[PDB]
Amino acid sequence: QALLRILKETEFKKIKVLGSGAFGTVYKGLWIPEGEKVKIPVAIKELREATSPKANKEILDEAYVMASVDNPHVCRLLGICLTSTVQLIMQLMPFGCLLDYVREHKDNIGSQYLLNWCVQIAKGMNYLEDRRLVHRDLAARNVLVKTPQHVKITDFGLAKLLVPIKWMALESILHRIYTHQSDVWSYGVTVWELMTFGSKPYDGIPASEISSILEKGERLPQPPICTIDVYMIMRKCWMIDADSRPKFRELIIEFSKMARDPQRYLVIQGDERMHLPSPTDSNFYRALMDEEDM
Amino acid sequence: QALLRILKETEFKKIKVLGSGAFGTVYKGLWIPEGEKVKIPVAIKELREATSPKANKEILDEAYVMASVDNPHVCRLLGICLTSTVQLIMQLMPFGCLLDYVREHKDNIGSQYLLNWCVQIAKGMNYLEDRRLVHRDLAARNVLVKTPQHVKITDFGLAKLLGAEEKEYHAEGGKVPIKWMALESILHRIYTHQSDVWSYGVTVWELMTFGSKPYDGIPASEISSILEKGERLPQPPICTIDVYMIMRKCWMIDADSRPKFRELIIEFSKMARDPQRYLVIQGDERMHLPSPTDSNFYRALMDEEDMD
Ligand SMILES: OCCCc1nc(-c2ccc(F)cc2)c(-c2ccnc3[nH]c(-c4ccccc4)cc23)[nH]1
Ligand SMILES: OCCCc1nc(-c2ccc(F)cc2)c(-c2ccnc3[nH]c(-c4ccccc4)cc23)[nH]1
Ligand SMILES: [Cl-]
Ligand SMILES: [Cl-]
Repeated sequence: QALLRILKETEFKKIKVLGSGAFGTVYKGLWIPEGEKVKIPVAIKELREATSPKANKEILDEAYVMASVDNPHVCRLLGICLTSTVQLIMQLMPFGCLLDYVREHKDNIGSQYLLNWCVQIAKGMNYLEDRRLVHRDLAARNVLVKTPQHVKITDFGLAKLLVPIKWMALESILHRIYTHQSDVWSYGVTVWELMTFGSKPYDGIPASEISSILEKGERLPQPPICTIDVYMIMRKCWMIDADSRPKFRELIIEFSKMARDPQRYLVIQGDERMHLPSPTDSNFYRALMDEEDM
Repeated sequence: QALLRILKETEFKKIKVLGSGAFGTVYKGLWIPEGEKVKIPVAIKELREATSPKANKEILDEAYVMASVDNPHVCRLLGICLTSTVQLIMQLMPFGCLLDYVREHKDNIGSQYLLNWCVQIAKGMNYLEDRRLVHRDLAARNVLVKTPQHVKITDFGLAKLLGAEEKEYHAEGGKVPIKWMALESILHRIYTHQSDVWSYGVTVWELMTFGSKPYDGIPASEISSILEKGERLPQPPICTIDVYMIMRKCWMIDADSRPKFRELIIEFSKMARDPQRYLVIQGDERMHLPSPTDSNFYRALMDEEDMD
């Protein structure tokens, strides 16, 4: 209601493109509150095709739901601007998306980070589940890095507004059936994405042939750094019987346990030389760019 | 201890001058975290020459205190660079200081904001008093706008850090804020919470006059004489007598009869609920506070911290 601000083209400007796709283009932007002389960095996602007035109201309705997600591991939609292209505005996450982060910091990301990112991502998903929301498009590309210690799931509602075949539960490929437990399936691909430092899933497989290899019992290979304990949890996220997959509350518990003995569950060369931020460095991050409570 | 990050010149850079005061120059800078790529905007303050140098440890000793202040209405020092100069790092506030803000928005700021800014400043000072700390240099210039709805007191502890004696107690531009100082503080270099309440008085008067220069036309060196003779800042035109009497009580010679910040909070909070009864601003009825939509937006974008 008062969670979504309707903006006007006149009061903000796009500065530089950040990322592309098809559905929308992402820009870094500047918000200029009227009557003021300050320029506030924002993230702007402008969507592909123009919409009629009645489509706009279906979008605006959904925007409100997006604007109500209040959890330190899910991005909240802050605002919206509607013309022929519609623009989504939210806080600017300067570190970008977590897929790219792990690829660029491939080998030199410690085990505490990886397992802690698994906790945060599950905590955010479990929040959506508690509110009976279903994401439909969890993947490493859809997790944003606020600070290296603080990641947020993004793009809730965008997939539900308008195909990521290699992240989808089997039931969703064959029957377009989306649930909380189908979200658990993609969560497991996402973890797999992190543990391989952003390898592409089913590399060497047509997207058209994924449902058959899944029916024949094929799953994504164990990552070299993952112990069997972690790989079994991923493998449990990909079971055919959706209801046998773990629930997010359990994944938070399980990964949290592992985050407490990180070098027992992930084997990374040089892990001992990669430590987690001190109390000092982490107060500094929070005071500067990450003041929200957790 | 861990509240104060110690930086090296390698991991941050000054990119733009934001303004110069008697204690030094503020730059917008960039922190570059180790092994990362991103550039994080920050505020950097390079301090001027400090009278009676206290090595580095005594400096760090005060920096840690400045790093300890944890309140929605006082700026915490985040880190420091000790080298050929002393460089303070804190969170960037793009709106800048409240003295510049009320001037550039003179006659377009309603009573709601003015009275709310005074509540927040007194809450800031009340916290310092509660922590047994004295600011020594409260002024409109030393209040930053985080958002128009949210102000914070800055430069805590820089007066005690740099000190600055000599003729600056007679000049009008130096480290000593004569025209904000309590008479006891001008005469005997005495600083308490109650002299802080004198500067609060003057701070509020700058707010209510939309940025006027206090005792304008009177030389700083002459201030302690006119105060001894009963002269005080005059009633701002938008102030009912209720408000002016609070200002004038802040400026009584007997520090013990001045009000205490905790009372200031309650009295300015009471006036904020009926703001047009206490400030007479023309067009006030058409100057409103922000909507919940607007504040939620500011909060989620720029201002995620606690705050009443
Ligand atoms: O990733 C999902 C689809 C792409 C995307 N869509 C969005 C999105 C934006 C506004 C909104 F209202 C809803 C969704 C983002 C995005 C969001 C916030 N901060 C951000 N920084 C960078 C960033 C920083 C540095 C280098 C490269 C990218 C992106 C982003 N990316
Ligand atoms: O008495 C002097 C008060 C000056 C001051 N000192 C500081 C200060 C900085 C670092 C530190 F460690 C301690 C104090 C600031 C300041 C702080 C944060 N953001 C800021 N933006 C602008 C700003 C923005 C736009 C246009 C003009 C000014 C200032 C500022 N201003
Ligand atoms: Cl896209
Ligand atoms: Cl200064």
